[PDB]
Amino acid sequence: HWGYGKHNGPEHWHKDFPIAKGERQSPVDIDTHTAKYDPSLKPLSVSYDQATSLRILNNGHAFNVEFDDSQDKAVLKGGPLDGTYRLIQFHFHWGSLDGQGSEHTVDKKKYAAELHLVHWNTKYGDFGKAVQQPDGLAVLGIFLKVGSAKPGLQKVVDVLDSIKTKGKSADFTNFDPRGLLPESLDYWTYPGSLTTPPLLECVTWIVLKEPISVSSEQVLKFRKLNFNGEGEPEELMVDNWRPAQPLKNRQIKASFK
Ligand SMILES: Oc1cccc(O)c1
Ligand SMILES: Oc1cccc(O)c1
Ligand SMILES: Oc1cccc(O)c1
Ligand SMILES: Oc1cccc(O)c1
Ligand SMILES: [Zn+2]
Repeated sequence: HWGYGKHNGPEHWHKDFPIAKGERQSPVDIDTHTAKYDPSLKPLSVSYDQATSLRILNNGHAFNVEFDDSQDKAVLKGGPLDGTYRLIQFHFHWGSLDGQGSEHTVDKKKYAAELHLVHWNTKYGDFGKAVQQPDGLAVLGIFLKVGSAKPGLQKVVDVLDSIKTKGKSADFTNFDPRGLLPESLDYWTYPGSLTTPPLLECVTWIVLKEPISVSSEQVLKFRKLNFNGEGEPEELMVDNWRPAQPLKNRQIKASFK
């Protein structure tokens, strides 16, 4: 099935998912000099105080921390968004090496990893109806660089050895995603897509300018996970990032002067 290898990676996905070559695919390179400040952007609001995490899952292409989204609890609003978007899961993409791993790039610079906090537009009732809409989803993307440890990531790192292989899950209650944010909420935003199959064009992307720092040791624990299931040949879960796609007829907007 699809993956990140030579034989089933990003350059192959268009054969099962023709929208891979569509008009608003993600990720993209963010050219910081051509992005334009947009005074029409409203203040961004990340409201994660009542977030209810449930579980952490290795799905064979990343690990997802999943949330109870059956009520307004952890939401994103403001900035480019109309209405309220509810947090359902987050996950990361990372490299085999510190020099690559992110999906978005900034003036062609690749970060060591990228966090995606996925939210759906509550006008559409649930996530599955939201992914049928061009404004169904909003993803907060956050770059990771290797330097000082991020304390609010350590509870994630310490449970990874319990979900080493595809299809494994563990309880992951009482996790506070506010510990994964940087200080500043300055961001770039543009319309795009899922970066994994089915690559649907539903997404308002909001990519924070300030990266978080994680330690070498934290990111090395991500690279011990496996793409395969238990009892199949071991393939390390590394380089699970899609490269930058053509910008096409889009402009990237900046929240900051
Ligand atoms: O916006 C630009 C224009 C020319 C070279 C480049 O790296 C970026
Ligand atoms: O693990 C999950 C839970 C919810 C939505 C999704 O895309 C993945
Ligand atoms: O965390 C989740 C995962 C799947 C569906 C859902 O509504 C929430
Ligand atoms: O599950 C998702 C949802 C939206 C964008 C993305 O890259 C992944
Ligand atoms: Zn992602």
